[PDB]
Amino acid sequence: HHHHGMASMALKNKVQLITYPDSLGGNLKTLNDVLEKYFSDVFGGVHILPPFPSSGDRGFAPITYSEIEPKFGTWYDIKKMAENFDILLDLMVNHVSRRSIYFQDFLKKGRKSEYADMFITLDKLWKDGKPVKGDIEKMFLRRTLPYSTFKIEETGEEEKVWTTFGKTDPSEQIDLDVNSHLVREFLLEVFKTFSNFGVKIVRLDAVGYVIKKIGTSCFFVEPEIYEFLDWAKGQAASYGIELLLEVHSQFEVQYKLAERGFLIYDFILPFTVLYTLINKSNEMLYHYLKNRPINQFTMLDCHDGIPVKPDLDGLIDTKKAKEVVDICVQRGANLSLIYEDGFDVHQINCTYYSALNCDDDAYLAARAIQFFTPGIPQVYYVGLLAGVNDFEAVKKTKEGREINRHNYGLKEIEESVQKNVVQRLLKLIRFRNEYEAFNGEFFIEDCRKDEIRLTWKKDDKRCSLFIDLKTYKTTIDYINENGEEVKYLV
Repeated sequence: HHHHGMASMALKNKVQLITYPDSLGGNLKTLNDVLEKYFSDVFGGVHILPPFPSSGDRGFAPITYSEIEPKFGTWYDIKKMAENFDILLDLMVNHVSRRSIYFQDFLKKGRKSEYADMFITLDKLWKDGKPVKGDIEKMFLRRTLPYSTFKIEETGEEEKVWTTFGKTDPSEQIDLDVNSHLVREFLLEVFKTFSNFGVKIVRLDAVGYVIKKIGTSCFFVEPEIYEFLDWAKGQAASYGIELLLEVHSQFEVQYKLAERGFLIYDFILPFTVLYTLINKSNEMLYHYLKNRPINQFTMLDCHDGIPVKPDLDGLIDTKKAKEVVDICVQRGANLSLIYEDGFDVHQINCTYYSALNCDDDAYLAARAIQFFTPGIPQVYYVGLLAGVNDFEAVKKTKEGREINRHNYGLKEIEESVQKNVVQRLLKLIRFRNEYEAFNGEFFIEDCRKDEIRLTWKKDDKRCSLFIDLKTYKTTIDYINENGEEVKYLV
């Protein structure tokens, strides 16, 4: 029922960092050093993108969760960080590396492997294990074919298993059968491992894909998906873990998840803030702020691109979606597509600072809007350092999403944090962490279309954001410790 289990939910309301384990100095030890040097009271939590040994997709093809990738560090590095920050880690509920012991044993022994049932051999979907084109055509495909062919060593036979994702063929990412008792035991063991080292929040990667059903899109298949979500939520709670679901879908799916008591990502705000600032109009933002669940993790940038379709379906027309997309692409962006007909832009791959034309004032305005929006605010490491599009990584790797995944060395971090725009952002972050009003009541204030006025109130504390969208001048009027109203020019 409504907001099930949320009576006990009380998350720390402080800004969090999103980073790769190696993108701030090269490993978890340099990450910890950088956090201690510059950011101890800047972040209340850290989402470390997948730090387990992985065979592809920069961490999202995990081989095992029982150790941290040794290039990055050890589980004790995570435990030490958890002493100072809330740690958020990924659970790849949908797939595991083909190089895991589970799948390599299966490729050796075929059906006599004790792990065979962990994987979606095609006989679980079709009587004879033969794919049917008409059925595939109904599916939401994320690669040309949603399966891969492997050779069973002991029999020499060819076997197909489901692989939703994978840039190589065969894919490195083998889908898990979440109906298998063996998979549920496997996932439970990861929760236990995570909990053992202090992890408090777990992101369910690609959770929308876990239910396969012939005749459906195989994306967020109801009601089956909710049986898995309910199971996973209760087991995670047994180990002290809250689940954060990652679902790129139409807003009705996200809203129903929140209505049913699941934490979600705010995948509408990133585009909404871009549109607000590019067009100097608060109308879309105000409509969204008045009609959205508040128990969301907010972001501008993350490790993926800025969502467009399906996340904004029914909320913006193609004209305005294309306006913002085209402007971002003129500013260096590349696009991830749904994959010939219609508007098919899935995400805008672009640093958020570059998307705003490197306009410091507009970028600080964007973060102020984010931090004044109800929800737990997350700052991606590239945006923390006001990073611009990494064209070298795009040209060298031919991977568009690497535009927003630059790896910073220590010396480059030392230089970047001294930039005026970064120092302004750090001051704003600390204000959002320190000022008590953000833990109180939220009010959307009347104002002109080219203004933004948002207020938080708690006890004698109150802070009121004002943005002039004509100039992007961003001011916060707040009550200081002596009860005096003070003006903070962001």
